[PDB]
Amino acid sequence: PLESQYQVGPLLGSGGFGSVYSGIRVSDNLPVAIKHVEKDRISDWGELPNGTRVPMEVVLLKKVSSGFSGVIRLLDWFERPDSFVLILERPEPVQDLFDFITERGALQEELARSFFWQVLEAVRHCHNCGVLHRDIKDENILIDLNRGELKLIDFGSGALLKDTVYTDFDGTRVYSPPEWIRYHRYHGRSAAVWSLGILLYDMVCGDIPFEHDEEIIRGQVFFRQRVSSECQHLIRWCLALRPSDRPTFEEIQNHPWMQDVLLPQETAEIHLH
Ligand SMILES: COc1ccc2c(c1)[nH]c(=O)c1sc3ccccc3c12
Repeated sequence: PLESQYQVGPLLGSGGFGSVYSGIRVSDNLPVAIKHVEKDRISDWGELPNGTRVPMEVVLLKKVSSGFSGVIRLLDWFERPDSFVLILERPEPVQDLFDFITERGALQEELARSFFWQVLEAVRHCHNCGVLHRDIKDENILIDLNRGELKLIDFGSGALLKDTVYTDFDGTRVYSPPEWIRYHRYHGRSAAVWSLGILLYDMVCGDIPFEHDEEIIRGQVFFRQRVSSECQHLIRWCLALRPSDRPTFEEIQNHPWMQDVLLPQETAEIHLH
């Protein structure tokens, strides 16, 4: 049982998704996180390669939890009467990027360069694993503060990766690409590039670039902060209106602004310790 094996601590979070508690694995005092989700409110189910019929979040988690990555891993899970319970990695100490930016404002370019890279590597990882995240934002990124290592969370909005069009999107409005606003159609990769464009803006500007639909389809970014002529390029390109004009992950990662990335410890040394 879940109540036997894991010492429940405080509650870290609540919402549309569910409820998430800090927790300790008794069997060796390993930090964990315990996410509970009512079956009642589960929007999108799936079946795992054992047959068993679980929520989609669980399948995806299994797929990406091969080897090491910047993806919060699944360690375990339990079904109950009216809920499923998920044991995830908990790093210690840890703060999510939405809090981090809210607290500390616009990030220095060197720091944003590290974090973005890290996110790109992680998203690449997911795509190799057949998984599309679909809600890529500050709130879904945790920063292990000692290692300076970014880790990806929440696959509630996620899906299997595919090359044909997508026609639902239970992720956030402001981060929604204009092809979805206008047509209720998009493709995973290109739209992922769109949300990464919004993410990079947030990092370097302290706030997201578009508040309303009209601004999004406008497709026009005013920098409120001093940003390098090079970063502005890469942001504007990720936020190109026609998706086919947006870069690929490779093109992002060879863009001049993404040169000389600090590694995670170095990043923490300078910017977090
Ligand atoms: C305030 O909203 C939160 C806050 C936190 C989480 C969260 C949502 N969703 C998660 O899947 C996880 S996993 C994890 C692991 C360690 C620490 C936090 C989390 C969260």
